[PDB]
Amino acid sequence: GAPATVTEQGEDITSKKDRGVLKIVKRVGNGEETPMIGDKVYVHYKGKLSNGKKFDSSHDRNEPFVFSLGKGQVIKAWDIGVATMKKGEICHLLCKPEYAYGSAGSLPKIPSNATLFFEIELLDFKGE
Repeated sequence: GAPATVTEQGEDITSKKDRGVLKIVKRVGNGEETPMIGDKVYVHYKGKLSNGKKFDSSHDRNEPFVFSLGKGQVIKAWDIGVATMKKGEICHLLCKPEYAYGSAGSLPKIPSNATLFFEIELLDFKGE
């Protein structure tokens, strides 16, 4: 399935090149510009655990997730991954725990030491 495919066929987008965040571009977005640090970014997403459970989805909530890029308001994999996206892009990210919730996990949804899969669509980005 898609998690296996990005595990086996994804590109390492980390600065350390430690394969902690792998990416596949599923739909090419618009132009060449990616957001900048501090931009308000709007995304749709779904997240799955490595046991197949869907732990989160903005689509199911009927509202996007909104955060300021590069500020640690989301897991490290999202700060790094969304920073690579163009407006309108859809990507898959495969995130080792060191770029996600680590040994702590995040109750009730996410166990300790969890590798996570996301599908993310960058809807918009704007400076404030």
